[PDB]
Amino acid sequence: KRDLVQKLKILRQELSQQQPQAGHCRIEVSREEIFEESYRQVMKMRPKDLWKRLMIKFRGEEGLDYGGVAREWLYLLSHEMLNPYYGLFQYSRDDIYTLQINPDSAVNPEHLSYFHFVGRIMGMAVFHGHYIDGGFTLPFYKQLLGKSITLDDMELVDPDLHNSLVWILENDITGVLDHTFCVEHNAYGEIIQHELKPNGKSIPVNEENKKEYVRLYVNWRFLRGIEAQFLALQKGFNEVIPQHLLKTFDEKELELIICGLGKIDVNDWKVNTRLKHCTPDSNIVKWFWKAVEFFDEERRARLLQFVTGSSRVPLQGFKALQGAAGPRLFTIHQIDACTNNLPKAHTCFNRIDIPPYESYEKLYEKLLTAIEE
Ligand SMILES: CCOC(=O)c1c(C)[nH]c(C(=O)N(CC)Cc2ccc3c(c2)OCO3)c1C
Repeated sequence: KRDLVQKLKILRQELSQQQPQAGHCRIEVSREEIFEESYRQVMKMRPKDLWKRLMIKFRGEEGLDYGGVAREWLYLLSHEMLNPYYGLFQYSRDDIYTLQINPDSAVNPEHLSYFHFVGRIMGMAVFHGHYIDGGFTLPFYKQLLGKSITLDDMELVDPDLHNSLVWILENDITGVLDHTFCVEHNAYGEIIQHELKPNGKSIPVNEENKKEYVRLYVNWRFLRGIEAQFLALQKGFNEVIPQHLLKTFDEKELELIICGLGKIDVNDWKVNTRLKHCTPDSNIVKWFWKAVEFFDEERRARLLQFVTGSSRVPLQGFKALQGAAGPRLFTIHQIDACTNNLPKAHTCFNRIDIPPYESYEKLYEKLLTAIEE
């Protein structure tokens, strides 16, 4: 933990130097067209403009203070640009929670400029210390942060290919594997023969060159069909965050930064929760924590996402939980409502509204029904 905290202090220090002393990054956009209007304004700016202090205004709105409006625009846009509606990203069919690049994004001919823009925004979130659980896989984040893709990463991407490549590396393939440095794949009904390296079609894979074959294969498979999109996103990102500044961080550290604590702890959660219209020793609070304690990691993540908008636990735990404006502890609010209603969430204030359920079993079932699907 200490090593990571120190690297993050060094990173923040180096990034503050990149920020010009004078000038501002001025953005004026409507909330209703946040994506498109931010796209137009950010893409007219040079990379050096993106490092300047943010001066943001929402169209037709006065705003309380610039710092707060900048925090709100960056949070809202970073989440909005991930919406499948804009044609850049989509949820995996196999893994319903995983966000990935849409391989058919080219239906919008300007798609590359849009991915460049998203990269700039992800860079700007890093620059202003925002930790966003976008939903991408860890190897997606590692590629963006300049880390090499490993054969280990292929396990979940393509399990059969992973076993085959591990087999190539670990065993003598001579006279069993009959392959060359050319891979074939079916893209949109046509078989593409792709050479991993020059003259690939005429180079057989053998004991001497199999390590290079597996490395090139892993790189190609990982970005297959999304090469241009990923390159535009990386280019936008590297215009805000220099690659050299991240070389110090290892894979494990990157995982903790983007996804937060590896487990949702019910003890840390309950001692950092605010109570409204219920007391510490009440039945409703006792039954709520008894349900959360029974909940497994999956159910606790569903509960945290339901109440806060994210299943990411900050590295400092629940005492560091944040809402819309800034710091907002998780809140249990006992409401005066019909006990057949499900619990209601207000993700802005990390708050859950609970009717006065008559028994633990009733609270348990209603909470489970509310966090389903
Ligand atoms: C190595 C040190 O890393 C950092 O300092 C650091 C900070 C401050 N934030 C981030 C981070 O959260 N992401 C990385 C791009 C994820 C992310 C951001 C914006 C997004 C998004 C996902 O989905 C859409 O908008 C990192 C890694």
